[PDB]
Amino acid sequence: VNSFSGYLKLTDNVYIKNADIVEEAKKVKPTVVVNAANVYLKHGGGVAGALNKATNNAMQVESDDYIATNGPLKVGGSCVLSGHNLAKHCLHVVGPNVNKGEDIQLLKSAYENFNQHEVLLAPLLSAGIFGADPIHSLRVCVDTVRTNVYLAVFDKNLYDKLVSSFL
Ligand SMILES: O=C(O)Cc1noc2ccccc12
Repeated sequence: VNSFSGYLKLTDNVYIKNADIVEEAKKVKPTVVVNAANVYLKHGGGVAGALNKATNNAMQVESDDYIATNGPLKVGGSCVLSGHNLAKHCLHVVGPNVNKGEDIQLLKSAYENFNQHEVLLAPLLSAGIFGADPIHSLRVCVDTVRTNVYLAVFDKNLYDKLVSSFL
């Protein structure tokens, strides 16, 4: 038994809810929140801009130190940093950005990072401002992630569409 409430169960391990991921993290304080990061950890908008704003820019300060030491992530890769006031940890995961012409096949690699964590609160990777088809992102999530994932869909009509079209 964990602290997540109100989710629709899609599979043995994947759950979904229409939610603002910033408000859900603040309420639950999960072990792991996933950020929809870019390779530079520049948290300007979408999930990253919203998560970073909720940390009063502390996420960006920590991220800039990480990049100054390590250089950029890979598309499909991740790093674990502080969750600040939102979570114990933040798993910054880079899905491909369709708008940058990045290979959609890297979405599966991105979701494989979730398997290193028993339970996660997450967005649909490459959805929203990343430009991928969110229905595809949910299919890759279900077919890739084996650990327990609680998905936060920001858009209502998208949430209702994801549910109603789920195989
Ligand atoms: O609903 C999401 O979580 C991201 C998203 N994916 O696609 C959308 C379209 C409009 C607004 C938001 C979105």
